[PDB]
Amino acid sequence: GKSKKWKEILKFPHISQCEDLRRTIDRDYCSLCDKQPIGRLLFRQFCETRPGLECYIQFLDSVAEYEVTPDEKLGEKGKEIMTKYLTPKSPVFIAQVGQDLVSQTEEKLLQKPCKELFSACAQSVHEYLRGEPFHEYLDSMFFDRFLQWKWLERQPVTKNTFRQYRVLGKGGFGEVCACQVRATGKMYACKRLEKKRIKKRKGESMALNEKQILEKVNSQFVVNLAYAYETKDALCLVLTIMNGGDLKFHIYNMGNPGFEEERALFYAAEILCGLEDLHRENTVYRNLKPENILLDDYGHIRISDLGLAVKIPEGDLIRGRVGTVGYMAPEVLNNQRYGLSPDYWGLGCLIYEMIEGQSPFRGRKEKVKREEVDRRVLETEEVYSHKFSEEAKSICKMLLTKDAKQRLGCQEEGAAEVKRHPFFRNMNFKRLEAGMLDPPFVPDPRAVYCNLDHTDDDFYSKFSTGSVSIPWQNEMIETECFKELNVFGPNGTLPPDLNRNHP
Ligand SMILES: Cc1[nH]c(/C=C2\C(=O)N=C3CC=C(C(=O)N[C@H](C)c4ccc(F)cc4)C=C32)c(C)c1NC(=O)c1ccco1
Repeated sequence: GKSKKWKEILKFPHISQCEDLRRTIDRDYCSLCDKQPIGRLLFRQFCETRPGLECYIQFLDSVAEYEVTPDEKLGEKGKEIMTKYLTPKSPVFIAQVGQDLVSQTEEKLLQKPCKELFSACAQSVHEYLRGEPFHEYLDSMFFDRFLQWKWLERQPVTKNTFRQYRVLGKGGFGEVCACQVRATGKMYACKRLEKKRIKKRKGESMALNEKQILEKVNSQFVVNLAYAYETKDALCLVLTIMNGGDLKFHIYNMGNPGFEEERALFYAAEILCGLEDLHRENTVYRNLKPENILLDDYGHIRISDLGLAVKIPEGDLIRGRVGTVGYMAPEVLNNQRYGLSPDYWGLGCLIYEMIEGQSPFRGRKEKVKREEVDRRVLETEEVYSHKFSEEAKSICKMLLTKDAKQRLGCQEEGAAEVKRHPFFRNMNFKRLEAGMLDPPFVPDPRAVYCNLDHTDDDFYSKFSTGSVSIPWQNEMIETECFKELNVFGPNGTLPPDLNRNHP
């Protein structure tokens, strides 16, 4: 449901308007041709016009397909890629991989199919495209078209950019609504934070820290920030909409209470990936409880409520007795210097609670004081039942290690150590990261699973930074605004908006 004149709102500016962008955007290959979705598509499209570059894009696609193929179907897919791209007789043969590398992948196959068989090749292909082909693209009409898309991306964002609907959720500093971009029709979840409630409460550094954390991370398993704008009365955060309910509701109201181990395996895998993406920015979550794990329309989960998250300086630790009773690691309850370890304790709490249907230190039918819940977390060893496989008991016992030094995933290796745990032995993380594994529960679409100071003006400028690059470009592609607007001249000629002669 796009606006009536959405083609006028996203109307491409004349290429002459982007000269300032041309001389400020860093010409980074990985950023302009891979990370940024629209730049990626435009660079691919530029390679579509060259017969030599074409075969290199098709191969990377075929390797991406190879990485997610089942194990019993690797050798089949591997031989296909070989006899189509890496055969010197082929029509779409890759010539920029040395003859002493095509030979190696032929041996690798003879040995045994490995899911990274073409990793060496793919890297050589990128080693070639980052050179000449990339610098030719920079002087092509497709990079000028990219500058036009960046220009639109940079445009200011106000309340009139969105269409507010219904108040779906509440909390602290404000409420959570559901908004829609008028020009594209994509649904989001506004997080209206009332300004008066932030000044009176002197928590401006907490709201800015949450926005910066939300924008810096992009993950399929954490709520993403798309826009940050100020409105006269509140400071809004536009986040991923999640309409499938939260994990607490599904554990207890839809559960046994609890899930089958296999079903909990799926959610734990996605949660673990969410934590790994957060930890890549050395950011600790500290708020892992079932009601913060939300489900989307398809049944996948994202981590939500990053208001308790903080960015840990590399090589440093932090203090903070924060979180929810029952979901605080011992090092947090003791108010010690900790790192990312609280999140792996939380992950243990979640896996246990999903399988067993209750918290590892508080029975569902038990009524105990906050103090006794902490004593158990610090002294009592949790007990397991026949709902847990030996592998499930293991990973939970290791993640619930009282000593953060011996806790799983809390070594220099990080989330990788948790992904090898026998509990995930039947989990293909590559296919999960690529969205190829069907969720165990698909929500029904029609479901309802539920003052004039200047220092304030300086705090609003650092917050209301506008649209977020990657989410915005993804919004354009998903809504098919990119497909419809990204048109050129007939027979590969310059369109008017890209011709500097007549503006
Ligand atoms: C559209 C919609 N959006 C949300 C909330 C979210 C969403 O999507 N994505 C995030 C990210 C992050 C948060 C978050 O910070 N939460 C904490 C506590 C918080 C903090 C401060 C506040 F002022 C308020 C809340 C919330 C959300 C919900 C729950 C729904 N509707 C349903 O799920 C639903 C449909 C039918 C039956 O139920």
